[PDB]
Amino acid sequence: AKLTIESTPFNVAEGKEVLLLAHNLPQNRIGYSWYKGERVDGNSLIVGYVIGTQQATPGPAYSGRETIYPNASLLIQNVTQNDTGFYTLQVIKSDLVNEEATGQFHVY
Amino acid sequence: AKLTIESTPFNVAEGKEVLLLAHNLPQNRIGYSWYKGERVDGNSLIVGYVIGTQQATPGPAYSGRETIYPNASLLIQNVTQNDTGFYTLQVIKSDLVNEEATGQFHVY
Ligand SMILES: [Zn+2]
Ligand SMILES: [Zn+2]
Ligand SMILES: [Zn+2]
Ligand SMILES: [Zn+2]
Ligand SMILES: [Zn+2]
Ligand SMILES: [Zn+2]
Ligand SMILES: [Zn+2]
Repeated sequence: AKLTIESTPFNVAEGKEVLLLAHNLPQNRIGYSWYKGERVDGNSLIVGYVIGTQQATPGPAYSGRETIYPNASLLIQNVTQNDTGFYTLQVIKSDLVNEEATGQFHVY
Repeated sequence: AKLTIESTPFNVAEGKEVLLLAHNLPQNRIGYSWYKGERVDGNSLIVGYVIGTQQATPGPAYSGRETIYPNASLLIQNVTQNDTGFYTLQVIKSDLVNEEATGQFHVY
Protein backbone atom coordinates (compact mmCIF):
# COMPACT_ATOMS: atom_id res chain seq x y z
CA ALA A 1 0.00 0.00 0.00
CA LYS A 2 1.13 3.60 -0.63
CA LEU A 3 3.12 5.37 2.11
CA THR A 4 1.50 8.67 3.05
CA ILE A 5 2.23 11.44 5.56
CA GLU A 6 -0.35 13.42 7.58
CA SER A 7 0.30 16.35 9.97
CA THR A 8 -1.85 16.46 13.13
CA PRO A 9 -2.71 19.19 13.59
CA PHE A 10 -2.35 20.68 10.09
CA ASN A 11 -2.64 24.21 11.36
CA VAL A 12 -0.32 24.94 14.29
CA ALA A 13 0.14 28.00 16.55
CA GLU A 14 3.66 29.40 16.71
CA GLY A 15 5.50 28.00 19.71
CA LYS A 16 3.43 24.82 19.83
CA GLU A 17 3.91 21.32 18.42
CA VAL A 18 3.02 19.21 15.43
CA LEU A 19 3.08 15.45 15.00
CA LEU A 20 3.82 14.04 11.49
CA LEU A 21 2.36 10.52 11.15
CA ALA A 22 3.08 7.87 8.50
CA HIS A 23 0.37 5.59 7.16
CA ASN A 24 1.05 2.28 5.37
CA LEU A 25 4.57 1.60 6.54
CA PRO A 26 6.22 -1.23 4.58
CA GLN A 27 6.67 -4.56 6.41
CA ASN A 28 10.42 -4.93 5.65
CA ARG A 29 11.39 -1.53 7.06
CA ILE A 30 14.79 -1.12 8.74
CA GLY A 31 14.78 2.61 9.43
CA TYR A 32 13.77 6.13 8.61
CA SER A 33 15.07 9.47 7.42
CA TRP A 34 13.10 12.72 7.75
CA TYR A 35 13.82 15.78 5.58
CA LYS A 36 12.87 19.44 5.46
CA GLY A 37 11.28 20.18 2.07
CA GLU A 38 9.60 18.19 -0.76
CA ARG A 39 12.64 16.18 -1.82
CA VAL A 40 15.05 13.64 -0.31
CA ASP A 41 18.18 15.79 0.08
CA GLY A 42 21.09 14.93 2.37
CA ASN A 43 21.78 18.57 3.25
CA SER A 44 18.12 18.87 4.32
CA LEU A 45 18.11 15.67 6.46
CA ILE A 46 16.69 16.28 9.94
CA VAL A 47 17.16 12.89 11.61
CA GLY A 48 17.92 9.31 10.74
CA TYR A 49 16.70 6.36 12.77
CA VAL A 50 17.66 2.68 12.91
CA ILE A 51 14.77 0.54 14.16
CA GLY A 52 16.84 -2.46 15.36
CA THR A 53 19.15 -0.44 17.61
CA GLN A 54 16.72 2.41 18.35
CA GLN A 55 19.45 4.90 17.47
CA ALA A 56 18.52 8.40 16.25
CA THR A 57 21.24 10.49 14.64
CA PRO A 58 20.71 14.17 13.77
CA GLY A 59 21.41 15.32 10.23
CA PRO A 60 22.49 18.70 8.89
CA ALA A 61 18.95 20.16 9.13
CA TYR A 62 18.39 19.10 12.77
CA SER A 63 17.41 22.18 14.81
CA GLY A 64 17.12 20.78 18.36
CA ARG A 65 13.31 20.59 18.06
CA GLU A 66 12.66 17.30 16.30
CA THR A 67 12.10 13.83 17.76
CA ILE A 68 11.54 10.70 15.76
CA TYR A 69 9.59 7.67 17.12
CA PRO A 70 9.93 3.99 16.19
CA ASN A 71 6.78 4.06 14.05
CA ALA A 72 8.32 6.95 12.01
CA SER A 73 6.26 9.69 13.68
CA LEU A 74 8.03 13.01 13.96
CA LEU A 75 7.34 15.53 16.66
CA ILE A 76 8.46 19.06 15.95
CA GLN A 77 8.17 21.41 18.93
CA ASN A 78 8.55 25.14 19.27
CA VAL A 79 7.41 25.67 15.71
CA THR A 80 7.99 29.04 14.10
CA GLN A 81 6.45 30.85 11.14
CA ASN A 82 9.50 29.88 9.14
CA ASP A 83 8.55 26.15 9.43
CA THR A 84 5.44 26.34 7.24
CA GLY A 85 5.75 24.04 4.27
CA PHE A 86 6.71 20.56 3.22
CA TYR A 87 8.42 17.64 4.99
CA THR A 88 9.55 14.33 3.53
CA LEU A 89 9.92 10.85 5.07
CA GLN A 90 11.93 7.99 3.61
CA VAL A 91 11.36 4.51 4.90
CA ILE A 92 14.52 2.49 4.28
CA LYS A 93 13.70 -1.19 3.55
CA SER A 94 15.89 -4.34 3.95
CA ASP A 95 16.16 -4.70 0.10
CA LEU A 96 16.79 -0.92 -0.34
CA VAL A 97 13.75 -0.61 -2.56
CA ASN A 98 12.97 2.44 -0.44
CA GLU A 99 9.74 4.37 -0.15
CA GLU A 100 9.13 8.05 0.43
CA ALA A 101 6.25 10.44 1.04
CA THR A 102 5.72 14.12 1.55
CA GLY A 103 3.35 16.07 3.79
CA GLN A 104 2.90 19.61 5.02
CA PHE A 105 1.77 21.78 7.87
CA HIS A 106 1.06 25.45 8.40
CA VAL A 107 2.14 27.72 11.26
CA TYR A 108 0.23 30.86 12.25
CA ALA B 1 34.43 15.54 0.78
CA LYS B 2 30.86 15.76 -0.46
CA LEU B 3 29.49 12.82 -2.47
CA THR B 4 29.58 13.45 -6.20
CA ILE B 5 28.71 11.50 -9.34
CA GLU B 6 30.59 11.47 -12.62
CA SER B 7 29.88 9.75 -15.91
CA THR B 8 32.73 8.17 -17.89
CA PRO B 9 32.57 8.97 -20.73
CA PHE B 10 30.37 12.05 -20.49
CA ASN B 11 29.43 11.78 -24.19
CA VAL B 12 28.47 8.18 -24.88
CA ALA B 13 27.93 6.55 -28.28
CA GLU B 14 24.61 4.82 -28.67
CA GLY B 15 25.20 1.07 -28.29
CA LYS B 16 28.32 1.50 -26.16
CA GLU B 17 28.54 1.83 -22.38
CA VAL B 18 28.85 4.38 -19.61
CA LEU B 19 30.03 4.01 -16.05
CA LEU B 20 28.57 6.26 -13.37
CA LEU B 21 31.09 6.51 -10.58
CA ALA B 22 30.85 8.03 -7.13
CA HIS B 23 33.56 10.10 -5.46
CA ASN B 24 33.80 10.59 -1.67
CA LEU B 25 31.74 7.64 -0.56
CA PRO B 26 30.90 7.75 3.16
CA GLN B 27 32.78 5.25 5.29
CA ASN B 28 29.69 3.92 7.07
CA ARG B 29 27.89 2.96 3.88
CA ILE B 30 25.66 -0.13 3.91
CA GLY B 31 24.13 0.08 0.44
CA TYR B 32 23.08 1.96 -2.64
CA SER B 33 19.98 2.94 -4.54
CA TRP B 34 20.32 4.24 -8.12
CA TYR B 35 17.55 6.25 -9.79
CA LYS B 36 16.82 7.59 -13.24
CA GLY B 37 16.34 11.38 -13.04
CA GLU B 38 17.27 14.15 -10.67
CA ARG B 39 15.84 12.86 -7.36
CA VAL B 40 15.27 9.94 -5.11
CA ASP B 41 11.82 8.69 -6.21
CA GLY B 42 10.65 5.08 -5.91
CA ASN B 43 8.87 5.26 -9.27
CA SER B 44 12.29 5.86 -10.91
CA LEU B 45 14.40 3.37 -8.93
CA ILE B 46 16.74 1.36 -11.15
CA VAL B 47 18.25 -0.88 -8.51
CA GLY B 48 18.79 -1.23 -4.75
CA TYR B 49 21.95 -2.94 -3.50
CA VAL B 50 22.95 -4.20 -0.07
CA ILE B 51 26.76 -4.27 0.26
CA GLY B 52 26.99 -6.95 2.99
CA THR B 53 24.94 -9.57 1.14
CA GLN B 54 25.59 -8.32 -2.40
CA GLN B 55 21.85 -8.55 -3.10
CA ALA B 56 20.59 -6.39 -5.93
CA THR B 57 16.86 -5.76 -6.35
CA PRO B 58 15.53 -4.04 -9.50
CA GLY B 59 13.03 -1.21 -9.44
CA PRO B 60 10.52 0.09 -12.04
CA ALA B 61 13.24 1.84 -14.06
CA TYR B 62 15.43 -1.26 -14.41
CA SER B 63 15.88 -2.17 -18.10
CA GLY B 64 18.14 -5.24 -18.01
CA ARG B 65 21.18 -3.15 -19.06
CA GLU B 66 22.26 -1.77 -15.67
CA THR B 67 24.62 -3.33 -13.12
CA ILE B 68 25.60 -2.15 -9.72
CA TYR B 69 28.82 -2.85 -7.90
CA PRO B 70 30.27 -2.75 -4.41
CA ASN B 71 32.19 0.46 -5.21
CA ALA B 72 28.80 2.13 -5.88
CA SER B 73 29.30 2.46 -9.63
CA LEU B 74 26.52 1.82 -12.12
CA LEU B 75 27.43 0.38 -15.53
CA ILE B 76 24.88 0.86 -18.30
CA GLN B 77 25.56 -1.15 -21.45
CA ASN B 78 23.93 -0.97 -24.85
CA VAL B 79 23.08 2.65 -24.21
CA THR B 80 20.08 4.07 -26.10
CA GLN B 81 18.76 7.62 -26.64
CA ASN B 82 16.22 6.96 -23.84
CA ASP B 83 19.12 6.81 -21.37
CA THR B 84 20.38 10.38 -21.73
CA GLY B 85 20.17 12.84 -18.93
CA PHE B 86 20.28 12.64 -15.19
CA TYR B 87 20.86 9.82 -12.73
CA THR B 88 20.77 9.97 -8.95
CA LEU B 89 22.60 7.80 -6.42
CA GLN B 90 21.66 7.54 -2.78
CA VAL B 91 24.26 6.00 -0.45
CA ILE B 92 22.42 4.49 2.51
CA LYS B 93 24.51 4.77 5.69
CA SER B 94 24.46 2.69 8.91
CA ASP B 95 23.02 5.72 10.82
CA LEU B 96 20.50 6.50 8.01
CA VAL B 97 21.87 10.02 7.68
CA ASN B 98 21.92 9.22 3.99
CA GLU B 99 23.72 11.06 1.20
CA GLU B 100 22.77 11.53 -2.45
CA ALA B 101 24.23 13.01 -5.57
CA THR B 102 23.18 13.52 -9.15
CA GLY B 103 25.06 13.32 -12.43
CA GLN B 104 24.38 13.04 -16.14
CA PHE B 105 25.63 11.85 -19.48
CA HIS B 106 24.73 12.66 -23.10
CA VAL B 107 24.16 10.02 -25.80
CA TYR B 108 25.19 10.71 -29.41
ZN1 LIG C 1 3.23 -0.48 1.24
ZN1 LIG D 1 21.19 18.71 -2.24
ZN1 LIG E 1 0.94 33.74 15.54
ZN1 LIG F 1 -0.25 31.45 6.73
ZN1 LIG G 1 0.60 36.66 11.25
ZN1 LIG H 1 36.22 12.08 -11.25
ZN1 LIG I 1 31.70 12.31 3.14
